Amino acid sequence: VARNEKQPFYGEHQAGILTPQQAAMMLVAFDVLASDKADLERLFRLLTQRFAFLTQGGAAPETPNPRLPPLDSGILGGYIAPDNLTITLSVGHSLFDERFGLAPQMPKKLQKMTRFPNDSLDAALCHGDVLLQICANTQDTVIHALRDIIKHTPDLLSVRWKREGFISDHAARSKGKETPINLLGFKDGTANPDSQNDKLMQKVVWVTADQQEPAWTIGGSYQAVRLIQFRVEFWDRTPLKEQQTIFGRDKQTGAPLGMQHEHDVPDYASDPEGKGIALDSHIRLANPRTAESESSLMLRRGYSYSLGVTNSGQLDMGLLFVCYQHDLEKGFLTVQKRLNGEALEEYVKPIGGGYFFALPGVKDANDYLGSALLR
Amino acid sequence: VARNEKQPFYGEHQAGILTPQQAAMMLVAFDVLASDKADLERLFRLLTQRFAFLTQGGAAPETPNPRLPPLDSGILGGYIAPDNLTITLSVGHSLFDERFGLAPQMPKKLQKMTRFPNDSLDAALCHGDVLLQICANTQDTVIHALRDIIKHTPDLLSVRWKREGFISDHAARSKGKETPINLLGFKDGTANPDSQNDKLMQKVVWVTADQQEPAWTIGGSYQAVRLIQFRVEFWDRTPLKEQQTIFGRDKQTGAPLGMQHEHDVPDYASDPEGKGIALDSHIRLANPRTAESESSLMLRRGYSYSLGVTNSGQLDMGLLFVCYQHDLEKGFLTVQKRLNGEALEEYVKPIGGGYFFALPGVKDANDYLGSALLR
Ligand code: HEM
Ligand code: HEM
Repeated sequence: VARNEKQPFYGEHQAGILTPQQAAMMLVAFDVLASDKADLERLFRLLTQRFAFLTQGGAAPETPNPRLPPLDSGILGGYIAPDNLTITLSVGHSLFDERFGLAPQMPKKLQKMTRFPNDSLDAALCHGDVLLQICANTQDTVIHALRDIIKHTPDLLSVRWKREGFISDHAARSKGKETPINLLGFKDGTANPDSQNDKLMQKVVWVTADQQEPAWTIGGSYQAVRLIQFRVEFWDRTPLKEQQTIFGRDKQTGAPLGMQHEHDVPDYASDPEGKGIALDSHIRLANPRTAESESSLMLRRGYSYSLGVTNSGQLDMGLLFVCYQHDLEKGFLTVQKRLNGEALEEYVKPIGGGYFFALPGVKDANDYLGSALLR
Repeated sequence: VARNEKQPFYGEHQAGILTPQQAAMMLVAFDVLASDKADLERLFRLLTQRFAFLTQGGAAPETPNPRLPPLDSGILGGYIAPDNLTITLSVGHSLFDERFGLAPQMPKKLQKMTRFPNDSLDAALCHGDVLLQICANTQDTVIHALRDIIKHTPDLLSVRWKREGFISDHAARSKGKETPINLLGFKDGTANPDSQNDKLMQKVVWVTADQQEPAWTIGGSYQAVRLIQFRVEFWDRTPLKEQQTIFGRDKQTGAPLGMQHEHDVPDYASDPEGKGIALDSHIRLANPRTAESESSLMLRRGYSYSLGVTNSGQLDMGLLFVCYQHDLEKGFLTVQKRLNGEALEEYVKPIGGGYFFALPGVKDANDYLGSALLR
């Protein structure tokens, strides 16, 4: 039964990273209003409490005294089903400024996101002290979580930016067995590293003790977020041949061009002029598939978005790109540097997002998010 | 299983009016680019063809030569499942201007929406020559339909404004049996007239021969749409007693204040002074429940929406209000007139929408949307 699905909240790592993608999600960044490290700890403790309750489900908080605001928004009714909810907390570069004495604690590669050559960043949609990635089976559960978090933090958190996204229900319900199709009509996720292989994930996604990082970071992950708008109508009137040449993949099957099966692996060595798969194609640049490029593997966990219209009255739709990696410089920064100038660029418009560090897991009810960071 | 569900497209009435609410929907208004009535008829025939196909589902059309833009967006894959899709077409006041010589044919009560006292109308989110209400089990189906429609009308339609909405998955699944909860946390739909009652619908919703209307409108219905933004955070810190006094209903049970069941009928006659349910409460203003006021009954079919963050840092969430009635003046205009200045206004803010006339049904494949209107 879908509404009763739960992902464990406690663990060595946060959920929402390796977790198979649920159908609905939200990215919401906040300014932190805490004035002391003390206030910050109270906030982190409070958040852990709210996330623990929401993700595992229970009866909605009641309001015995009606002269008070309702203790729950009510939008789910009387029972708060877990509905496969995960909440992942990450912290931005700006949390490590003067306010809370955490500067010495900053992850070695964490930085403020700065624009790439194809960027049109909107200042209202960038950065933040903290980001929550909130995913569940249904949008109702995600919004209810947000409203709960907000009601509990008037003194501590102020919403900075928010965007909601989705993947198809049936792809979500296959728990990774079927690749989601993005709003350009291409399968998106095919070449992701196996999130179930724990040794691969220890190398690819998680910060490990062997890295040159502050101790508290161990078991967390660097997180790059990009809000990317599509030129939908322009894309839809583009020849199929060109769409495929831009990506490097067959639209229908998802296979690398020239091959038969979605998950087949291209051989770039036997195609040095890119007659088969173009040298400026998205996948060839994202992953050159050389011995040296293997250090730039990442776990992508992106969602589609659809809003209203743009300022030109064209459809506002795109990608909430999210990726996790053991090292921000070796992962996202390296890959995007390779992607600069790719054929796709004229079709997409990065307008927002930022870089964050996803905290390590919370061990149990006596622990709280950020405990190692704050001590 | 849900993907395979179909709603009939052909009928005396259009689907999507009496149809039980699906989980996902979109309102999309267009400017019509047709220059002639001849072009107008070409568009209407074209739309009928796209709607007939999309609602019943089938193989996605293939692209015979990759030099051609894809014949389908591909966002659903190789098969276009019906997924309970309905598409309802309505025409705005502006369609009856000098372009197509339809002035003599205009429904007596059709008019350009003008602001009510509490409105902050955004010009870009108002009016339109035509409006499509596109509803389905899932958002992917709805977006796919839109892209298909757009693909086939480059010379004929321009998107004017668009908003997508939802009701909860489970309320949606009970197919009308359980009332959707809106984003203020109140059950929303309780007092709707019974859409399965044919004689009642003929009275309340459908235009009938007796009305002083052009013959073509028979079997159509006046449609009022309001895009309404909620001050969600402010609402959430408002005492529950106050939330309830504003509506006239118990938030938890949805019953009229002082009664037991959600669907109990208030006895206003026994409370002439409004000590139980306030005289200026939402429901009592909306429906005085006198035999006289029955001319103002309507069928509401509204959806929640959730977008981003306003420039003042508040969540942009609210209601896509849609209602159907035999007479726009007797229904919505009369009801909103009673509502003007209600206490709810301090929590809500109309910003867009419009008045339209939903056309009569299409009889079979030999008929087309708006055939009576265009003859
Ligand atoms: C701009 C909008 C984007 C779209 C529409 C898009 C779509 C796709 C598609 C269709 C694929 C092929 C299927 C797959 O292997 O998942 C792909 C692969 C990939 N993408 Fe993107 N992507 C976008 C942005 C990005 C960004 C910003 C990055 C990293 C900075 C990125 C990194 C990757 C990587 C590493 C692969 C796997 C390539 C391989 O190993 O063969 N993508 N993307
Ligand atoms: C502005 C945001 C609005 C919200 C949050 C809202 C919500 C509600 C709620 C919770 C109810 C009680 C349950 C029910 O019977 O459905 C209700 C009833 C009703 N509403 Fe509203 N509504 C809004 C706007 C409107 C507008 C603009 C109209 C028409 C102009 C309208 C017309 C009605 C009617 C006719 C009823 C049934 C009352 C009865 O028969 O007892 N509502 N609404």
